[PDB]
Amino acid sequence: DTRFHSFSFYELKNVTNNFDERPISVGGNKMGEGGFGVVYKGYVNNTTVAVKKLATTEELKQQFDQEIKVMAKCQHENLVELLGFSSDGDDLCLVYVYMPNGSLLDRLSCLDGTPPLSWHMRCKIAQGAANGINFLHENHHIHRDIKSANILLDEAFTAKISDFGLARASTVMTSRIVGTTAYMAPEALRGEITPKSDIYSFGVVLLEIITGLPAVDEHREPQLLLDIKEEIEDEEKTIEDYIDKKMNDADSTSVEAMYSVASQCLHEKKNKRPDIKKVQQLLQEMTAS
Ligand SMILES: CCOc1cc2c(OC[C@@H]3CCC(=O)N3)nccc2cc1C(N)=O
Repeated sequence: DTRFHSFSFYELKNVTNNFDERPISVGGNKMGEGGFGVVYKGYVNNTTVAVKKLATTEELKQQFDQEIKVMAKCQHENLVELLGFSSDGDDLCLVYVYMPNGSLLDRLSCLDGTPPLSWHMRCKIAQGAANGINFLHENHHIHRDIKSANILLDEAFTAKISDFGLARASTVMTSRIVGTTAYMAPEALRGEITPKSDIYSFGVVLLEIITGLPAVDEHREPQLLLDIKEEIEDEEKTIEDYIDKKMNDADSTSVEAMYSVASQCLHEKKNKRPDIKKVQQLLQEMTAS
């Protein structure tokens, strides 16, 4: 039950060059975007920070309040840290600790020319992300939007789960189905709210880590990355056919171990998926010696 810092809107406007929406690569401040806001690089009290400016108005305000509420309760090595918020001015802002290496989605795509992540780094990221989800499930929270754009990477490439605006603290049904289609479990697409859906979404993240492919590509066959599990099961392809070629240190044994965890997470029947504790254990055994 943390109490956060309150920033002035105009200070956040000032330190992000008036919310300069141009990419940082061309002299602007924009680091990224979500369906509910834009992320800007800023500089407050000599510290580099990230400012998310939120863009119905009622639903957006509830997600702003939910992010603050969930962050006040959940604090862990593998969850991004909220520093403060702003609500006095024009737009709602959320301020976080700066993640120099951006999102796992952007690092897997090598966006802006960044070097590809090694298999060694990918194993640490998968372990860290599972540890963060474990902390959330232990604290009775369902994330509801696990995806590589919501796994940030700090100065040491430590995984930091982000975006708690849709998180639910507690199988139960909702009339407002939310999440990212390409990562959603079948029961989540139907309105069910359960931590088993976070496990399924984490399985799609593990396939992105192994393959370097985005969860959805309308110009690819199959369009949805989760469909490769069936191609591999029906022996039409092997996990070796899909391994990211942008690595030089992957070994078949540990890649097959990560794939086995992903396959288990992606069981269509929610009760047949492992829980997050089992996923953590399997990912630890993957690198043990
Ligand atoms: C806003 C919390 O922190 C961040 C977000 C970032 C980002 O976000 C994409 C989507 C939308 C919002 C979300 O959580 N994921 N892409 C790239 C770099 C980011 C850096 C940071 C950072 N430096 O803290």
